[PDB]
Amino acid sequence: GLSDGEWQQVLNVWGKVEADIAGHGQEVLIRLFTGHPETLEKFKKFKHLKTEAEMKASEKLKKHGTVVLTALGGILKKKGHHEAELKPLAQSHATKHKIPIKYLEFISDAIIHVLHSKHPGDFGADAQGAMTKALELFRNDIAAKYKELGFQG
Repeated sequence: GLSDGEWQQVLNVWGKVEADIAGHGQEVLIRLFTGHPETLEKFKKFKHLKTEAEMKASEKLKKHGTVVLTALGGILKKKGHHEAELKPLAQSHATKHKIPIKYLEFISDAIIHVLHSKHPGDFGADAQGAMTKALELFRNDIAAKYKELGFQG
């Protein structure tokens, strides 16, 4: 799994995120939607937003960015023992939203991009590799539950 020093670097940069969760949530979703527009079709509340400018202006989008990063934060803080927190997210994303594992990779990359852009001093090479393995672990564990849930992500 991750070493203790790898989780520390994950939680250090997550502290930066938590100092402005709304701004981070908003930039992550914009990067996702602009880089991979097919992801935006999953969002009945948003899919009409056609441009970055419209997305920045969207209060609903910003609130959803908060929801998404808040959940991922709870998961990352559980380090290697996140089964409990992961369970309900796999559930809704396998039944209600149907989010393919590929879309979770896209948002993992969007998070790494935003973290590198906004916090380079807390997101150097080692920290970026640690967050990479942490998001891989998140995806692999979701994918395992998807299969139980009967969703081929």
